[PDB]
Amino acid sequence: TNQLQYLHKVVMKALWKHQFAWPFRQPVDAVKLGLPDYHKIIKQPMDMGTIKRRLENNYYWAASECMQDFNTMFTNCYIYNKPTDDIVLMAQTLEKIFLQKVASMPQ
Amino acid sequence: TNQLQYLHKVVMKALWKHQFAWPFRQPVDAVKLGLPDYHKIIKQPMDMGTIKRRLENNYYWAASECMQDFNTMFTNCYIYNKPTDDIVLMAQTLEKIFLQKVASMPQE
Ligand SMILES: CCS(=O)(=O)Nc1ccc(Oc2ccc(F)cc2F)c(-c2cn(C)c(=O)c3[nH]ccc23)c1
Ligand SMILES: CCS(=O)(=O)Nc1ccc(Oc2ccc(F)cc2F)c(-c2cn(C)c(=O)c3[nH]ccc23)c1
Repeated sequence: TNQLQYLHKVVMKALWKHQFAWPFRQPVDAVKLGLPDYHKIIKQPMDMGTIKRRLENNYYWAASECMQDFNTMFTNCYIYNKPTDDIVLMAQTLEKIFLQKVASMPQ
Repeated sequence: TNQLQYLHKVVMKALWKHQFAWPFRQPVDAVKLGLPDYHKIIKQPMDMGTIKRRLENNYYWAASECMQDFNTMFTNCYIYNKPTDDIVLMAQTLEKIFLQKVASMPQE
């Protein structure tokens, strides 16, 4: 539907290109980053890559579904990371833009 | 606006009465909770009590403004607390509702 298309073509597109998007565009690599607790704390990993793919394979049945995955991705980052780490700020920024654009979503 | 009238009447009506709302209805009280570092970590405390009041006094110029306060209240909670605290789960459960509701907000 129109909403999933807006989330694809408008919202995801804007976040994807953002100067802070690079760490979010594929799943967290726990080994490559030296985060061996990661999968013990974050039991539902999400990333914009997985979300984009799902938006391409028509995985979602409603907008809120897709919205939830955005939220888990952010929530996850805020839960695992220290408050002082830049990655947290990076998510706050992206998260704010997601909300901004969701207000302008159709229906 | 249409959008803000949706947040007050649909969104906040549903969140304010939820069995998990209670820790969120008024500002985090660092003294009462024995959290001396709370204000050192969270710089923009937010709560539904504040948001409801703002909805009631038409403080917000646009819908998205309100949404960011709801966001900050949640983000605050996730950043301050331990991953395993119940308070997180409670925030998580309100936030799902918030987001589900926000998907059905009009557009003007
Ligand atoms: C495709 C992602 S990747 O995994 O393949 N690469 C990758 C690269 C850098 C990353 O973060 C950094 C950011 C800014 C710096 F200055 C240094 C960093 F290391 C993260 C990262 C992501 N996320 C969600 C976190 O929560 C998190 N916590 C700790 C690291 C991370 C992931
Ligand atoms: C109404 C504001 S209040 O401050 O006056 N009362 C109050 C009472 C209980 C609370 O949490 C609990 C919930 C359920 C339990 F079983 C035990 C708890 F402690 C919190 C609370 C809120 N928030 C946002 C937090 O981030 C947080 N972190 C640590 C506590 C909290 C605030």
